[PDB]
Amino acid sequence: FLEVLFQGPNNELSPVALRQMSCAAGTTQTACTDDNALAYYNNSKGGRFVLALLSDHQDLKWARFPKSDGTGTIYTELEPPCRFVTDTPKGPKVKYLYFIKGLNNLNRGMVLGSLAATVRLQ
Amino acid sequence: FLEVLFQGPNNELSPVALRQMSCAAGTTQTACTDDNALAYYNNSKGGRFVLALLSDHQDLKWARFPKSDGTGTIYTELEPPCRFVTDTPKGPKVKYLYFIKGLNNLNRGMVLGSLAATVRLQ
Repeated sequence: FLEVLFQGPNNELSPVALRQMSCAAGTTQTACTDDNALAYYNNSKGGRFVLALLSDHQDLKWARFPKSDGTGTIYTELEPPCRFVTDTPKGPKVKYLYFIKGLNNLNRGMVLGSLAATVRLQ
Repeated sequence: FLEVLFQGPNNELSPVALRQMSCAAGTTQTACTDDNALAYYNNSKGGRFVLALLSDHQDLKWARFPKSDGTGTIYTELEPPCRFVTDTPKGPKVKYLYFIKGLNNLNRGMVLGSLAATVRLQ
């Protein structure tokens, strides 16, 4: 379970869990059927603020998240993939890291430095 | 020893050690006498690219690094401090995190997410 420390003004930084849940990505909103990736997020003013998708496919383009109210669903658009490989039982794998479109430059960093040591485990 | 994964184009990300060395910070370039903080860096095109300073003082403002040639010295300017506290033998401490002035918004993030789990160890 990844983390990232959050800055509570007056310049006070404090460790905040980098959450993960499974989701149904695809090339099309429509092609979003079964779950194929993992979503990394934080709950922001508006509950649930996903940042990146970790997946075994590099084919993805959109992600599907049913609203945290049971109201409807939210379809977020993905950026191009980021390939890297980590040791996995049954063989090492190339996981693709998808940064949600428009993902902040700091947030962008935040994750990259947050799971950096995770990818390095051999 | 902290880390951060580095992106080698064609979108390939790869774990890269987030290095640390001690340094002599102070309020003045001049006041930079004995070592009082730890510097986090990466070797970039121009060897040695420090990003942040971890220190027990919140008084710092400048840092001193003798050139990686034995030529001279480089005085980098620090940004305002970032207080947080972590468990330490002999009592928990408030360490101050100083981001070098002009530190990129991604690099900014990179470190924050890189030592996030480090600060959370109780």
